[PDB]
Amino acid sequence: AEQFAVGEIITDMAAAAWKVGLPIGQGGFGCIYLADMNSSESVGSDAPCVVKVEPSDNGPLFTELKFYQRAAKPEQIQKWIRTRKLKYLGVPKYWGSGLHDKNGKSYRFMIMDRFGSDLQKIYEANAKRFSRKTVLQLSLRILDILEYIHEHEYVHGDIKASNLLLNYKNPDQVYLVDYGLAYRYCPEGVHKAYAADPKRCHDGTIEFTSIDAHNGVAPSRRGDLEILGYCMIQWLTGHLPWEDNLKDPKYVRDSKIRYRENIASLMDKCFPAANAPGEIAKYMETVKLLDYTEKPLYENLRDILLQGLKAIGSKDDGKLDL
Ligand SMILES: C#CCN1C(=O)[C@@H](C)N(CCC(C)C)c2nc(Nc3cc(F)c(O)c(F)c3)ncc21
Repeated sequence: AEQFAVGEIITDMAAAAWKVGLPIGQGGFGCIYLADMNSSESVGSDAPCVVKVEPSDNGPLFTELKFYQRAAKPEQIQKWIRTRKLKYLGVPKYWGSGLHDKNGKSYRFMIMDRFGSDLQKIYEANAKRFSRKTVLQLSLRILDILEYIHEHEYVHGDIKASNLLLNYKNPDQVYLVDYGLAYRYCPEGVHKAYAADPKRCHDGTIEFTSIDAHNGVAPSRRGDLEILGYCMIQWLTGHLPWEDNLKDPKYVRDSKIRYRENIASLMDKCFPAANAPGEIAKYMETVKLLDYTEKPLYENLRDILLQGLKAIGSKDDGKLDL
């Protein structure tokens, strides 16, 4: 059911005018089309925006829109980039939203930045390996993103390569996308208790998700950091220990619990020899020390990863090396 007439002009709630182009990536990512500001030109394949459109009763698009309106306004993002002295911040820019009726059904739409490739495609094209340099540079920037969203009351719960996209015009800038299943863990500064939330039915991506999520509790900050830990190992080695049993969540949980209790055994399992990168172990030990409601020391985590860069004769020069 086509939601748009190709080339139509749509007006968001702030009265800004946009033009709709063709769907992205051969329709493999659902109802997301290229978009640009209204003009006499039609929308090309190098369009700088996309429009996401879903039925108005779609829960995830509403959640995602509230995240962007609350936490990702220009002033908030630019103020943070300035005050933290960052090169950039990988939270996608939200441009506008509205309601669109068609054929007697009601839809919601959101205009966002258009990106280049996801990291999963690049990872697979590299025979499922990223270099130590790449993984550390990706993870430093993801720590910047997580600190930002955490400080604005949200956790992501689903960090992975397919949710990490490159700036269309700059392959050294990575962005974390998909807030449809994001969770507001700290509304108005009050942390959610350590329990299930009936409103939330999402457990994340089984191979990467947190022990908290496996235990049926709502995601919190430590969980996001834990997810990133599992990603780092997957990216460095091509594997995780529990990957042959992902249809059995009890098995996945059991194995994560055991490897959290004995991080040296995780390093032995995942890396050759006594050839584990020490920063990965230290990262995981530091995350292990976090209580459910505890604020992470994000700078201490970044410093741990920076020691990895010094160990390989490099520095944080922002080069992803993809
Ligand atoms: C053309 C092109 C490249 N290209 C893709 O091949 C896939 C990987 N995707 C979909 C990812 C979704 C499924 C997360 C993209 N997405 C965007 N922009 C975007 C920004 C956001 F902030 C969103 O929330 C959002 F849905 C989409 N821009 C380019 C892409």
